[PDB]
Amino acid sequence: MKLLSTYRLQPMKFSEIRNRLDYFVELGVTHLYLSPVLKARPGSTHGYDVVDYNTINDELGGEEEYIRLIDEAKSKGLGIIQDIVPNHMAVHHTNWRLMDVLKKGRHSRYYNYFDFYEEEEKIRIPILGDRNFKITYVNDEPYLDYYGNLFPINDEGRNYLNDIEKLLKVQYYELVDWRDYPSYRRFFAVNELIAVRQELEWVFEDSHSKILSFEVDGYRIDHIDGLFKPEEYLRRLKNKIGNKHIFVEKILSIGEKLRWDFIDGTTGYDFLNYSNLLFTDNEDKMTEIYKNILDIDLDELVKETKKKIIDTLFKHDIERISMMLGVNYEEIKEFLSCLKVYRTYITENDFRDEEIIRNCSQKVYESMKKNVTAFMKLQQYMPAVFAKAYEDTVLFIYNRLISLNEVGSDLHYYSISCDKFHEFNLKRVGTLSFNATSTHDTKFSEDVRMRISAISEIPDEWAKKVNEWHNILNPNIDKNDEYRLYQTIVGSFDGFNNEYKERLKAHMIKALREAKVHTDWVNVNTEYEKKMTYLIDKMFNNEKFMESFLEFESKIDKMGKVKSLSLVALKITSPGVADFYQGLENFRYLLTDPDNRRPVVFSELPKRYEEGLFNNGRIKAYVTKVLLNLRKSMKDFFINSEYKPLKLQKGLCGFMRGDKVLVIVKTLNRDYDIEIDGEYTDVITDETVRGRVKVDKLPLILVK
Repeated sequence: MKLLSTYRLQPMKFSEIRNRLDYFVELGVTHLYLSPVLKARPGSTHGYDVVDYNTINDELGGEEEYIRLIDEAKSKGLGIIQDIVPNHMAVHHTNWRLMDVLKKGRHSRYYNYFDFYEEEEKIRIPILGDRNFKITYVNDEPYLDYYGNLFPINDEGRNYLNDIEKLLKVQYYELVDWRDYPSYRRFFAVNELIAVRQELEWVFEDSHSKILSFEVDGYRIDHIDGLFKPEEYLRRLKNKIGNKHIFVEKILSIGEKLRWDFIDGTTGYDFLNYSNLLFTDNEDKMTEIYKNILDIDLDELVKETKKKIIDTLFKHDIERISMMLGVNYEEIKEFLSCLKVYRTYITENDFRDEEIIRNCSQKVYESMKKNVTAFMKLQQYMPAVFAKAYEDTVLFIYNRLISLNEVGSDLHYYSISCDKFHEFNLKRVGTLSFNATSTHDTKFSEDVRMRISAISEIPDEWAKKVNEWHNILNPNIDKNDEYRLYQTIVGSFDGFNNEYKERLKAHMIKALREAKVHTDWVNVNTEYEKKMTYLIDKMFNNEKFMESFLEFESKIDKMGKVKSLSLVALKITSPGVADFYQGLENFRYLLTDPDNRRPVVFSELPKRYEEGLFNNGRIKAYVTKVLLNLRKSMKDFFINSEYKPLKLQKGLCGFMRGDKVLVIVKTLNRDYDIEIDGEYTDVITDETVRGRVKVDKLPLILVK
């Protein structure tokens, strides 16, 4: 099927997806973007923790149900884009490849399959809080059982089942303190995920045999940046799959181009952030307000956070490579904190990135030329530094306007002009790269971000409400966390009820622990966390605050809905492939994983335009449906047609696609009238329009 739009599903039984196919057809999507489908750890909710590359997940219905879904989708005119996970597997006893290594050590065929630290005599596995061991059997074979975590026993160890300490001494692995370093490359700092050596061709072949055997339309590659040689992997993949699509999950910096021109693109955090930057207002006022809550230098914060992340999460991993490079740990740590991209892509015959490296350190550049392989190892940790320090710490501290605090965001950027957005789109004509606005990993859903950005349109009223609320509630949390909380409730508000109350508490504690200012995941400050949760309880029972909030929130909700509809219009009518996170056909207000993992629910889609659609909230589904179906009916027009910017006043953004489609959207909640040449049909309202057209609550998608 020809690719125009994707609908991302979190894990769902294949039979349940199959029975919803008519819905997806009606909505107008061309492709289902499925979560990983290979056998994972028991009851995995996400599928990123693979235990066997050879088997389709039985919990989801298994291989025959998968094939059935693929075939019935095809017959209904829908294709499949399949998420795959090459970088790592799960450390679990159902991972038979890994168990083979733990049982046989270096003599296992699979020792090279995983990225073990070869200088280590034994494979160190950080897990112990005590020495309380037992023996538990799996299919008649004895396992070392540490609180249900099972490890195999070699032939020598099996003579010592009644003497566990002696059994452990002769093992090829060593169980160590849970705070210690593992002797393998992980996914980021996740001890339970061990990295796979995709650079070895037999490992590529072995891990891709099953998943590539099915009649899907394309693939989405989890964490491409973890790979030793990502380009080579992508070339190997392209060679095996024929003409099927390849998309990568990869975070680009502003002005950074995807390194690999021979794949289809990324999952679209570039579009997410460029479009996000169109909806903010009043930088000066919002900056001034925040100066009085917390005045800090962003660059200093980022640099220091990166150094801290390296010391606390990756010290052994980086020390090892520093030793290989002949550069001291403190200098490599400093170099890593200097990088302004997720990673570089040096290979043994590609040194394009050497000036990026040199710019940060002359000595590091010199060490790279002398030890290319060692530096290529360093590259695999570069994204972990960036993600853990920036996405998972900095984004929870710098609270000027948290709609900007998103995966793929550079906090130096507060806004961009409509013209800068056009420059981005102009270069994208013909691309199949995704236009994303919400994902399973975004800090917020699109509709939350649109609400929070709407705050910046009325900053005087906002400042007034913030002060008023402070005086009503008398919070004993610090000013930055208070400002974070106010923005979060405004963005994510779903009624003063218990369900939402507990979601908000859960999220705020996560936000506090990520920021690591007053509390963290290792050492929980239960007292300070109680202050935050007590404040939220107080908010949901204090009558004055709720009345004040609901008056402000009624405004923000309306403003957010207008901005959201504009964003949807931009996503569908721009070059690129329109991506939808499950449920975002409707206004859906999601916070950070796990909040954004709540089950999708399906409703009947609206059948025609009615003025009441905006107020009852069904407008988003209608707009999504009509525009996706327009995209679909025009074949490849939205992919390949000319992109022609319009010159419009501030707060409006517009363009033509070819000579057929005129698009004008409001990024700000203000009154606008536009003059149009000749007659057009408004595809949302189904009205024939001419002359002066009002831009009210809806985007204008006008067809000639």
